[PDB]
Amino acid sequence: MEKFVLSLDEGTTSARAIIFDRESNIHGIGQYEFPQVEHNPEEIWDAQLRAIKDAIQSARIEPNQIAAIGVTNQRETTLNAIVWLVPDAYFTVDTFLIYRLTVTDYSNASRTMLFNIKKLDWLFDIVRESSEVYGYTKKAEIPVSGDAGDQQAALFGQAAFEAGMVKATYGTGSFILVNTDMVLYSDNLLTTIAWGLNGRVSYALEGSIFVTGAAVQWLRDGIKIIKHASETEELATKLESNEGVYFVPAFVGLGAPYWDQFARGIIIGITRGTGREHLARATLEAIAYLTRDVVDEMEKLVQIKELRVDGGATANDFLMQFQADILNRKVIRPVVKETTALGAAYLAGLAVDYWADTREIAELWKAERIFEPKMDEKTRERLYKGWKEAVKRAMGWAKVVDS
Amino acid sequence: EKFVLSLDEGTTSARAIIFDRESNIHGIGQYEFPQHYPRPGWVEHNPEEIWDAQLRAIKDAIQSARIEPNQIAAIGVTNQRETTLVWDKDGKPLYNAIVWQCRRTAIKREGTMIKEKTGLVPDAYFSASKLKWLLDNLPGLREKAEKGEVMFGTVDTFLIYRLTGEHVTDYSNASRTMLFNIKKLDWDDELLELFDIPESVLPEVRESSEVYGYTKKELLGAEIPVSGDAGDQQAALFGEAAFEAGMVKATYGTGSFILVNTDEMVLYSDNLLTTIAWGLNGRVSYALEGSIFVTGAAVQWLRDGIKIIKHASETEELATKLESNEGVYFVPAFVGLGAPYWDQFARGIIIGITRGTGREHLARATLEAIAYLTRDVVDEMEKLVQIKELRVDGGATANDFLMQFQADILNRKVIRPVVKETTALGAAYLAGLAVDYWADTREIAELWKAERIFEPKMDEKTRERLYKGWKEAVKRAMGWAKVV
Repeated sequence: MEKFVLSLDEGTTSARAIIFDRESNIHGIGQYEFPQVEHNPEEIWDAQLRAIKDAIQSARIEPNQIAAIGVTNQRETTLNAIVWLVPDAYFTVDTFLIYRLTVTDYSNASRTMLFNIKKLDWLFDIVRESSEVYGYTKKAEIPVSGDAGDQQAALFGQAAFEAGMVKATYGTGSFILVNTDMVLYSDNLLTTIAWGLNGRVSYALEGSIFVTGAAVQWLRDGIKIIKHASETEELATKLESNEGVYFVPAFVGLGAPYWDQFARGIIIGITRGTGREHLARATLEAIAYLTRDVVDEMEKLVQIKELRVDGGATANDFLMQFQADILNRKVIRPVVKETTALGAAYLAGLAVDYWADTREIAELWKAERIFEPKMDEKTRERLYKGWKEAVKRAMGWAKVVDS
Repeated sequence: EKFVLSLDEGTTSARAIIFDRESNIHGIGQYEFPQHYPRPGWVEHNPEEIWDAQLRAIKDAIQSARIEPNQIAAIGVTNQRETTLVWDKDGKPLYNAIVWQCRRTAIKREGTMIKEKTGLVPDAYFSASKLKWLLDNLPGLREKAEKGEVMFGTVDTFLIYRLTGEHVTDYSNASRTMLFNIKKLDWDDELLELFDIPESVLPEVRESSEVYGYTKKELLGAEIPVSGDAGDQQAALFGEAAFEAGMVKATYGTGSFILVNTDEMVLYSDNLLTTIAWGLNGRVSYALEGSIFVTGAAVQWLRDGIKIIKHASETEELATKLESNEGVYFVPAFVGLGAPYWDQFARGIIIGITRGTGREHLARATLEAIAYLTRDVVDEMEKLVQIKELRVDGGATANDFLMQFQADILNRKVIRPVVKETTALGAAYLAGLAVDYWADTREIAELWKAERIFEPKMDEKTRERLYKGWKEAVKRAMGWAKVV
């Protein structure tokens, strides 16, 4: 009898459910967003449930055809519920789901700031593996078997299984994680648990960026020089270089490694010939430059094999090709775009031997496109030098003015 | 009823205006003429189309004024400056004309002798090297010169010769040739050695207001006195009634020219040009002159580059939807910074951007940029002469937001004249005065009409804060062309 894996991606603004098969093909999708920092666990559970059978409905299956359930989630969010380690109020939803279904795992618990990253056990005055059968459901009798934080699930769904394999999620901002196998530490990066599978525990670095895609949104809705994000691709490829124009979208400051919450946005190199193409291209290059800022801070600790990417902006071929160029690393775009749910379904599937082991997953994993660096050493260092100067000239600008 | 006829021979167009004693415009003729760019970076005019443009601009002023030629009491003349012309002994251009923009010449350290003698920092801007080029590279020139069949003149000299037979220039145009000692009020013997200039081609230097000669009846229908002559920026300072020390004329256009009257004081700045304003009734008034390559062109870049406006005028209502610049600045250093920074490697920068930055922010930052860049020049002038007020001309002075912000950031009145063609108006005033069409400059000032007066409305704290942001953004624009 053909069986499938249900996967739940409980996100910040939207709750999703995806039914996968052994090939990582999707068979059914349900998706419902919910009103917004506080979430009402009712409307979240309610939307997360409507999604589930909407997924079972469109996949044309019996509930007893569901071999396992994986869950993944917006991390940190604490249970209305308060919405999302160096300290922050930044620092779960899976448990709220899993027990309305029956616990957290090392990855999700490592974002509590109440869990020891090195001791793997629990001042502030107030935990299983990512792949194991926590409980069962009760109506058909389906087992809950996967749980990880959404970023960590995505890293897993990207099959970034060995050290130095980096997952960059491109969105309004960016989340970049690298697998370190090695509990490593940086002042500029986070240290967290990738996952814990088969009695082992993998560690992950993580850098974040507030404004990446939001700079393209600004091109479209701030100064309205484009109507669609995808238009930046044909504008940037009109040019054979940025021709001196750089754009540092520091709308709310520089993050790591510069750390300056008073930087502001700068466009520099403007001459009478700078047009929409220069601004389009500079905005994409910037997205690639800020990503290099995170990945370089990772190359001081782990060696960086390659970049696996997800998020809507990975549809942009100029951005991906420039991304590889500036990294001198391969940029790998997966067939499956829902890497977060796919990673949770991988975790739950492995618990019931739906997949034999992770290297079968690795063997089965398909890239849609591989972007190979085409850019010499001198060009790469010049461009990134131009970018380093532009960043400098953006610094502390909100010291100067009374905004 | 009599009138004054004013010829404003601009670099791309040739105007002609008939004025009455109250400076009303009774007729106007304007005709562009072709720009000739042979080699790259080279600009050139055929003096015969200039002349034909002018000639028909003239008769299209008389047509529209519907006056007889004999009703023209006097003719004044003003012109794009520096642009160099050579003709034979009966008006025929033996070459073309080498425009003030032409980079042919494009010495300095061997140099400062030029500066004190002429007011001008050495540059291909000025007439000298263009005259040196004409003699050094035309078959027959130099040879036709040392046995004088050739007449040099700037554009006024050319038009004056063609109207009257006489071969003359005024102090202010002369002060732009770079061959003229502005303190001695004479062609400077040394300067003509440094450029192998044979004396025999030079015009006689005369005052800016004085009958130079009369016109042939066959040319215009009467024998009219030609009696005013200044360079065009000086003429517009006169046309603005800037008759007292410290009155400033800012011409807003693609770039800006700013001139302050320092009358009888000859003042010197590292950051400004020293030039002659005019010579009138035996008194020479002097000036300080700053200029800016890119001001209006930054608005054009909004329209043609990133295309966030359709017309320059839209920049006003976009800019006024905001009650401040909210930290957004735009330094439109497209081809570097000038005074007081002098960085040919600066490049344009927009800074302060956030998620909420809109078209309004960019439009306002561009208009402020024009005001700030203007304050940069004016503050260099204020070092050498106290600054009374700003009189403004050029198309962009129709931007009420720009004009008001300009008054606020300078803490000075900004005065917009009713007559927009201040360049032509001034050459009318100069010529009118030589025939007592007006009694004196006091009467002219009595009659002078302002369309609107912008009074400063910004306290000192705000002025210095907003200028301080401007200064901090200028810094972050410097040297960019060498990083890339």
